[PDB]
Amino acid sequence: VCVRQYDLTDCGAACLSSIAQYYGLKMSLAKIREMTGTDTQGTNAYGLIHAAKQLGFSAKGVKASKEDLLKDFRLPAIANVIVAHFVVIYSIKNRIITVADPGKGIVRYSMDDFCSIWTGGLVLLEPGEAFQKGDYTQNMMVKFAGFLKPLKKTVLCIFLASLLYTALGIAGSFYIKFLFDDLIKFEKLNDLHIISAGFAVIFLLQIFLNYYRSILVTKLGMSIDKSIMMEYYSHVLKLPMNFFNSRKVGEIISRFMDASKIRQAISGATLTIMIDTIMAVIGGILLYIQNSSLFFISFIIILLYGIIVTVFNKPIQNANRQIMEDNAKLTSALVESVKGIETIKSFGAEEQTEKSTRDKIETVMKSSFKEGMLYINLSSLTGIVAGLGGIVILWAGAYNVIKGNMSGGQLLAFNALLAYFLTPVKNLIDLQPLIQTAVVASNRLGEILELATEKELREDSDDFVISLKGDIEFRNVDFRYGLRKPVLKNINLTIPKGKTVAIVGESGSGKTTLAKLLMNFYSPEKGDILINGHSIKNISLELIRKKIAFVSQDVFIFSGTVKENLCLGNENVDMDEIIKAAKMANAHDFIEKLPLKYDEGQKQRLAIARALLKKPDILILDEATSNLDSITENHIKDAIYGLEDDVTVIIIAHRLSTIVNCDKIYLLKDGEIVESGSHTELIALKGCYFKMWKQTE
Amino acid sequence: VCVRQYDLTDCGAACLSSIAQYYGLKMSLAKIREMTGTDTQGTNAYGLIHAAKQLGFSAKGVKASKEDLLKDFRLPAIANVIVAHFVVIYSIKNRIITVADPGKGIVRYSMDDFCSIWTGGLVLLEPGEAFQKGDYTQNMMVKFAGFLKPLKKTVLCIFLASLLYTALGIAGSFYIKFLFDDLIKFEKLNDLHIISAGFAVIFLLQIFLNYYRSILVTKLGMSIDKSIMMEYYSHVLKLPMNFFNSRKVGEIISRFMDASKIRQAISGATLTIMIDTIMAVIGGILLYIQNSSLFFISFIIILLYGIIVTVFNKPIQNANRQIMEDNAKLTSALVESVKGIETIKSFGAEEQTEKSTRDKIETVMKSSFKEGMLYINLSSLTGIVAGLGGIVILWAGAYNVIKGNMSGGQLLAFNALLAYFLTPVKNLIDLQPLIQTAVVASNRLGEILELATEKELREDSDDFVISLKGDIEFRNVDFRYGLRKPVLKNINLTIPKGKTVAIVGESGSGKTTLAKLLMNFYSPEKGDILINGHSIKNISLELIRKKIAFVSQDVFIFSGTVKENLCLGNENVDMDEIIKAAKMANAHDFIEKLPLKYDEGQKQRLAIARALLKKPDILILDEATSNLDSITENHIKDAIYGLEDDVTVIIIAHRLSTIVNCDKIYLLKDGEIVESGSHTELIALKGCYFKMWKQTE
Ligand SMILES: Nc1ncnc2c1ncn2[C@@H]1O[C@H](COP(=O)(O)OP(=O)(O)O)[C@@H](O)[C@H]1O
Ligand SMILES: Nc1ncnc2c1ncn2[C@@H]1O[C@H](COP(=O)(O)OP(=O)(O)O)[C@@H](O)[C@H]1O
Ligand SMILES: [Mg+2]
Ligand SMILES: [Mg+2]
Repeated sequence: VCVRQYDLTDCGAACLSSIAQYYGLKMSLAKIREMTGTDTQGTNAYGLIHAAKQLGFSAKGVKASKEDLLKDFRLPAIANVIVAHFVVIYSIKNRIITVADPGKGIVRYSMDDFCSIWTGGLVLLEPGEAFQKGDYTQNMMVKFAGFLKPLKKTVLCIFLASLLYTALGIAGSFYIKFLFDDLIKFEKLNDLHIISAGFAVIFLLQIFLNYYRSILVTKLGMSIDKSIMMEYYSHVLKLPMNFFNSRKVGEIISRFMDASKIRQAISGATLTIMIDTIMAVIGGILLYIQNSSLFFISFIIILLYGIIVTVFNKPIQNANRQIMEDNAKLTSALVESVKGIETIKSFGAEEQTEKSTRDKIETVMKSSFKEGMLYINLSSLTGIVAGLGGIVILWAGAYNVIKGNMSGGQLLAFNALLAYFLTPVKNLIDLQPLIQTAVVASNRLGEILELATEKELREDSDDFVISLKGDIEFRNVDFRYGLRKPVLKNINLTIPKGKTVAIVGESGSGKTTLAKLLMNFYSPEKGDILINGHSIKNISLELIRKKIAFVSQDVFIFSGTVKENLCLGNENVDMDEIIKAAKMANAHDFIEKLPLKYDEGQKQRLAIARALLKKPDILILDEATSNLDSITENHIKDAIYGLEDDVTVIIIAHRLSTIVNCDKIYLLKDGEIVESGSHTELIALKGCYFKMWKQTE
Repeated sequence: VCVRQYDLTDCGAACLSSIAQYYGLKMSLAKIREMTGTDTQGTNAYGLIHAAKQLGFSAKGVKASKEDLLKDFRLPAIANVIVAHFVVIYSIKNRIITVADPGKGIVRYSMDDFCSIWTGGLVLLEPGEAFQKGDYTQNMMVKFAGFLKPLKKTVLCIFLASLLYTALGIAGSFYIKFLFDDLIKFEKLNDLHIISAGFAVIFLLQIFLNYYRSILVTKLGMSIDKSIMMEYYSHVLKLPMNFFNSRKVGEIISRFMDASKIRQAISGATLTIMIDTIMAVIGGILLYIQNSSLFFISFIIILLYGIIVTVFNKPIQNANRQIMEDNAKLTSALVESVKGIETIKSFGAEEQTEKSTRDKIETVMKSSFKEGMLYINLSSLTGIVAGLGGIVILWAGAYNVIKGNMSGGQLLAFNALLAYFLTPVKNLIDLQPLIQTAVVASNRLGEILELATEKELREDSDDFVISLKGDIEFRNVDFRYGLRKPVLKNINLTIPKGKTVAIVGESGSGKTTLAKLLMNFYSPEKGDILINGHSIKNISLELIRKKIAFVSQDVFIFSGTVKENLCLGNENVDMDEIIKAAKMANAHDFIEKLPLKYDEGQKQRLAIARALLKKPDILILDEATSNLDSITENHIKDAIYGLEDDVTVIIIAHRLSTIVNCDKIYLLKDGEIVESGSHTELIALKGCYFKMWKQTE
């Protein structure tokens, strides 16, 4: 078993899923990727072992060389290679090895190239006692096909239109039979004109029916695609924060074209399967009515066509993958050569780059020629089959007319019905490329939809609490981004109400993450956060996001009106508080100076303006005031100092001299606090804080 | 004139070129884009007026109002607009205006909407006395077709194959005529078998010829594509430095897809025009031999098909452009929403973003349904034409058979030849959305090809200058990045030969820019650079880059072997030189530790190792020792202090305390040196240097 990887960072998750499927436990790849703690850089070593231990495998890690591979080990094992890429071995045969990488699939390698590419790192697994076999996944194609239930009247008006269109086409095919058998032979003119007019009318009706059906199909496809995309986006916006920072932007954006492929499947394949099977049944019945031998020839033709189509469909996909890889490599080389043009030019080495790029463009050409050869061979074989079958059908029809089994224009009518019967069947046959990528996209999109949401991850919510008014107590708290190095170790503190507090430290100390946990982004793996005697996990999640304002060092303004920006989370406000906050946060003058009306420093002041407009109980500013001018600095200082309604205010800063006038100062050096107290006490109490104060002046 | 913009940042150049073409002066768009001084941020009014004045126009800039638009003045003018875009107005008629924008084309606007979008800035253009007209452009389709001149045996080996394929198909299309006219009527069996076998053999020969022709066509296309892309890349890697920093990477990479489109034009259109012309001439002659009225009916059918194809081809292109724009807007919205999820989650506004995304998705769906309706109308009209024409042809053939003008199977033979004649003409008609998208791509790719490179812009080389050792003189020099504000104003320096020099200053002063001018990158418009008594512009450019080493503020390392990255310029280097270069800048221990032996701090030390491997006359390094620790700092400092062979060394730093022991220290404060001298001499003379030293300690 070799499960194809969906992205470029889930190689280890794919390998672990393959091992689990081999051992009889099939589960969603998204759940495994979340369990391995995979980040944008991938799971280095520890994620696979931890996830296997959680799943019941007796995981272990060992560094082995070519000598260890000779003796023995368990057949399912993950081997680290350097081509964020892991490869799983399966067996050791006579001087050959087999590997099923997510990138390519089940392939075979020799020992020498293996040790050339396989890094000594090795992971061994073995199922434990708690390894109950099961199938913890759902057929996603059925789930997305369930979207057709509301659209059960547009589908019906499409099936009936298809039935009537095919009936009209079959009825109109017999024009050539009526021409030669009765009209031409007996020299009828008025009947000729009447019958020709009738068949023209039939064809016009056919065209109008096709127009109606195409309009309905387009509308249904658009509706289904929009529904799937909106569902995916609405579920994405609800996912926890550990889902976003562990994935790239493109990793989340690709699911829109995945949904487009899903629509291409459901709108097209589901309808055309029934349409083509019923039309093919009608066509085969009619062909058998006309003549049995010619129908058998047609059946042989279509069987050969299908066999050839699939047989050449597989390597065409392989060659397309190869040419895509080569084109990606060439584009990367071009990017590297263009974005570093300065050093290339200031060496006289332009001639070398031309040869280096030619050696890759030639590789791209030689990899495209393989796909061209496959396409040419497939087209030649299909053309041979179709043309020779048509010629043989004409031959057999002529022979049968000679023997008087049929009569003249019956052969031409059979040719028309042959086209009308072979086109639907070949359209049904050449659907495997569409349905395969459709299933791939459906699984890829439905993996995310099974992820737990923020609201349901909460254990419970309190009712009688209305505000976060209470001392902020921090017991022994531990936090680590995924399975990486720890950041929070033994941080213990107490923030009183209504008193401004400044936390100061250097870059990388773990202050922004502390603010993150302060407002329920991520969770502390150890300890608890107490507010007014109540834990942060036992209160309403939406309440925390409503009574806590947060302004970071990377603030931004969305591409929209300023009124929306200042009321991003609030929908019912009046302009009085908006104007007050604009004056309060030193932003009304900026907007008035700006053209029009209320319809990096500017972005920052807008950020504190909206944060204060939120009117919270806790107001957090991490690296915000340092990007303003001195006049704005002191204005913001005295403005945030004179805040009513007993609002707790926290400023995290990297410059000591910027903020001086708080009641209590916290300092964090290496994932922990060393000193805590007022600036007057901090100067008297000799410590690291005094050293940084001296070095900063 | 509304010539399309080939880049997203060259709108102003496009309007200027449109004005010039409307006034009778046509020239390449790349020449105007480099002439206007267009940058990555786009052009402004000053660039437009400067370029127009240099071209001979009496350009001017003025700010107008709504009432000014009502007044009569020079109608052809460029009007600024913020969506910062540029649109040229052509006429202001009675309560209506006419404009032409490169983004869309030529459109009309209303006074209210224009005044809402049009910025007050306005540029007026008028030809001067010396405005001799000209056409400084080449028909670049012919130049790219000239790539077929050496490959003329393959073309002659494809035309003959096409002729033989045509003859075989035409001969084999008479099988149905032979069946019904004589064979079926007279009840011949052995003759039937023989004739059918002969026609099957003819068809097999046709298939083999098609296979051979396809192979040849694929090979020809691959060769043409490779040659064109190689020529374009080799020309690009020679252009001056101002070309790369005035463009985006994608704006230089998309030319490869442009070359692919060019190949699709040359390989497909040029061959198929002749092939289908001969095929259609023969088919039409044969049809006229069979019957005249049916041939006229076929001609009318193909005329209707062509008319419909063009008439619906234009708005299909318009709708495709609109839907592409809507998709770009939607994906930008998704990216900006998903890369700023922190504030969205900590504001409670998950629902609002869903509403905005759904609105944009609905807009995209509507813009896609427009094109769907266009396609459906085109397909329905084409199907009506084809089917009704086939029915009419059958009707007319039956009537002719009744009237004794033709006979039976001749009508079926006419149908076969009718297909064989209509398919080529209806495939040549479908060539319209190939030539347009090929000519635009050819112009876009080939405007670059005529840009003058570094070598031709050089004034004159020298013969007796072999070494750059000597005094470096910087007379009063001016330097502006294109047409922006000046940076280099009055920098006059004297660097003694073989003496280490340190240059210090603030960020954005122009230290790296000065280093760039030193290596002949760009050119000072006023002033000169003197090397040991000789101007820099009088030396061969290959000599300067071969004798000056650069260590930039951000060295990049191209993927590959470290031996190749150290021998980037010279391909003939011994091992011991590499060893001593690695030992020259603390590189041997790091490289020997890596896998095998020789195949940010590490990369930058690698860059310095390469720099001393260049064994130059002048060695310039900026921000080269900052990332290394104090041990490596002092080691490299003592290593570079005691250099031999009279090597001039310039070290540019922003930290004053990093470098102390250079002979002379230069300070860059604001486009001017405030003092020059040794460390001890400059501190005694109170000034800027002492102030910054005291403020940094
Ligand atoms: N998305 C992430 N993935 C992995 N590690 C992270 C991520 N974000 C932050 N970290 C790590 O956690 C630490 C958090 O420190 P931070 O709070 O940013 O310090 P400061 O507040 O002084 O900037 C950083 O040192 C960083 O290495
Ligand atoms: N590649 C470039 N293209 C155009 N302008 C530039 C470029 N690099 C720098 N500049 C401009 O030149 C000025 C001087 O920058 P400089 O002192 O060279 O920066 P640094 O020393 O950090 O390289 C800057 O204000 C900047 O706007
Ligand atoms: Mg931070
Ligand atoms: Mg610099």
